Amino acid sequence: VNPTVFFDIAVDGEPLGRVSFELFADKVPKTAENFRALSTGEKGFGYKGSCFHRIIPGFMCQGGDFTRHNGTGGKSIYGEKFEDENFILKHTGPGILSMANAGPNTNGSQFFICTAKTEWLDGKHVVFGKVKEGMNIVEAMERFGSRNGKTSKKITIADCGQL
Ligand SMILES: CC(C)[C@@H]1NC(=O)C/C=C/c2cc3cc(ccc3cn2)[C@@H](C)OC(=O)[C@@H]2CCCN(N2)C(=O)[C@H](C)NC1=O
Repeated sequence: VNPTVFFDIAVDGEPLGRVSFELFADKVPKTAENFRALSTGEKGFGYKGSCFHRIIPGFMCQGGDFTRHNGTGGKSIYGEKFEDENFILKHTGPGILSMANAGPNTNGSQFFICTAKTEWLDGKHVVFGKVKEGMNIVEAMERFGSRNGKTSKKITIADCGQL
């Protein structure tokens, strides 16, 4: 039942590999649906062509700002922002897929993929999925990050959709 979505990642326009995610629609259906629909593009906007604007190795990779490409933009399928659905799931380790935000009830389209356990984010960012296949590609993406998060090459979602 839980949907699977994929990202095809490129590095300076060169294909790197595919990352796939299980979205926990059974526990966070509204949040999972937003990510699913942004991944297919079915509403007329979404993640295809967008970049990962911040990659901190040993922490996380952040993306999903498809309108300003720098962390200041993005929007949900429900409007500019939507509420924190619940905090049932925790940031348990690498691979966790979770919503980025600017405060309570400000979810849009930005998200992050954990590359470490980030337990201090529990109860503040809505976890809604996990990497299924392609964690090795996330690890490869991490090598283009830096301590301050600026990437050393452009890391893009060249294609995305639902499997
Ligand atoms: C509108 C944006 C969705 C929203 N924007 C703002 O809240 C305004 C803040 C911008 C900002 C936050 C920065 C945070 C870090 C490093 C550099 C930053 C540079 N700029 C480290 C400590 O933390 C992260 O990387 C964390 C990891 C978890 C994901 N995650 N980032 C967020 O959900 C941040 C908190 N929220 C935004 O990105």
